[PDB]
Amino acid sequence: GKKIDFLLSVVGFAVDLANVWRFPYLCYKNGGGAFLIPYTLFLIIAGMPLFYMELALGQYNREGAATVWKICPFFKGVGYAVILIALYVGFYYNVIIAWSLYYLFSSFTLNLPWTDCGHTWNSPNCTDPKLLNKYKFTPAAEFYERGVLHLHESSGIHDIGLPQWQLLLCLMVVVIVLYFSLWKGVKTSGKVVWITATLPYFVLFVLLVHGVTLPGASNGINAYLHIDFYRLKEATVWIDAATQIFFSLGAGFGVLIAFASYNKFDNNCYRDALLTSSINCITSFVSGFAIFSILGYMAHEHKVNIEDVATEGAGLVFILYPEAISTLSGSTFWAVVFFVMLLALGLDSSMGGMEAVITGLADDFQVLKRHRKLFTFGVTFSTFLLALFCITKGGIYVLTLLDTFAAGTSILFAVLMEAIGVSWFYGVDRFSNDIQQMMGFRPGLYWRLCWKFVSPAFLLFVVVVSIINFKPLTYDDYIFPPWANWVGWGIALSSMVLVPIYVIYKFLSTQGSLWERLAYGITPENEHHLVAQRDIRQFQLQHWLAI
Ligand SMILES: NC[C@H](O)c1ccc(O)c(O)c1
Ligand SMILES: NC[C@H](O)c1ccc(O)c(O)c1
Repeated sequence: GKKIDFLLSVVGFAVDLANVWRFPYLCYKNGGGAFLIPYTLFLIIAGMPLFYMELALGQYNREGAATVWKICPFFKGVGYAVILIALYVGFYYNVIIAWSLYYLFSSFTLNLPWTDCGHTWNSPNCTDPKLLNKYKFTPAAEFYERGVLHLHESSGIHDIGLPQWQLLLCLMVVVIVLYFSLWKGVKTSGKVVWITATLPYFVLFVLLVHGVTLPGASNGINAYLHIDFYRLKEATVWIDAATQIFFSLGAGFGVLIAFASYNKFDNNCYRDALLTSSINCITSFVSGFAIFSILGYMAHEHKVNIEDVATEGAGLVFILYPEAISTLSGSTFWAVVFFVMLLALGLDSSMGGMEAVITGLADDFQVLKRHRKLFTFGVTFSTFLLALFCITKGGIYVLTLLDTFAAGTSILFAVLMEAIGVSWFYGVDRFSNDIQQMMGFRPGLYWRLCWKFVSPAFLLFVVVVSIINFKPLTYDDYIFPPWANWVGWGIALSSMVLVPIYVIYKFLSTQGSLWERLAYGITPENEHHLVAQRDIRQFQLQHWLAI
């Protein structure tokens, strides 16, 4: 039992709503293995060292996302940026959980609505492969687009309309559950691991097995394992892989630091990082395999090429998995089980992110920490309002805008600044010394290189590419107006610009000379007395030339 609980916790650390929802459609969008290659490369190189470093920071410093930067005061802005990114991701994750809850509620029937046309939400163009000899006219696609989102009542992001009442109710229920599971403390979140630890793996395994034995799975798998290098030479796949890695691992949102703040001082962070990375890789590959097999079956069914079977945007899982479920025996049971699993994963992810935000904003201000209930209610209410903003008829457009812009370049810049700060300024040698004090062994040379040189360089390259090589936002066959792209870049800057603003604020807040001000702002807050002694490591070339 003791071993089982430990393994379950370790695996649950890894599996997320991202790995189940976001990875499928991202892998579909960039072809397939052309995405896995850069996905695994970035996973190792950036994700593993960064995951380990965030865990180590959170475990050693015993502070939230924002306050942990007492080691280097200037990067409290980076802390606030990651908090804001967590806020936005919370908005649209809650919206997606509302989708899943509605879909589960609708799944409680003997005749699943995603089996054939002929319902009140069915357009005259609906085509049923069974009732008769594009992708917007398939049964499940029609249901998802019309009977849930009601997208047929919006012309674009400029005519979003008014909130859908069913999704509004479901989002309200999800938000209420979140608040009631977050209003007491971190303890109540530790008893939900079991449901999210076994159901996702069982569902992935059963879906893999069933999909492999499908009429059209062979072509899907062949396309999945076929790699296009001309796509690898475009940097869009690289951008997507990097953002997906930092979304699936949880790094860069302040979740890891906030979680590790409550971990024991003798926990083994390196082992956790290794196991989580391996599990993430295996689960992502299995999800890609199953998804491509299922959509190859769909292509063989609808008589369309694999390149246009389903939408490339958010909701590919909600359009695809029901199709596979309809082919199973006793499809109602599998549908309810799978959507319960999705609900559990989404609730766990939202709980983690909201707890990260709450801890980060509470460790900074003691008065907020003394009123956790009211603070949780306020944050949850703001999240509910801004998610309601995304429940409108054309809510998919706002959701896509947020998904593309809240994360991505913003998270890449935040993680790059975290790495540069920690390693270069705080001393990689000092960080390894803290690791040794905590766990009992200094990290290997590979970890030190990854933290100091390899990861910051790759992240800088990705950020520069993302800024220069940027394409206008689109959703399938709809092209967003330019002002939508302007608003997206404004959202990205709203969290990317918190670093220089805080840097200058701290510079103009402290008193003293220019050199004294820089020393005061670089030195850890608990070693400020050394500033008057003119003994600063950062002003000696040896500190910079330490590997
Ligand atoms: N945008 C890529 C497109 O959806 C696609 C998916 C899978 C493929 O095998 C392919 O050739 C193209
Ligand atoms: N992978 C999801 C990530 O852990 C996350 C960050 C911020 C959030 O508000 C959230 O719901 C999830």
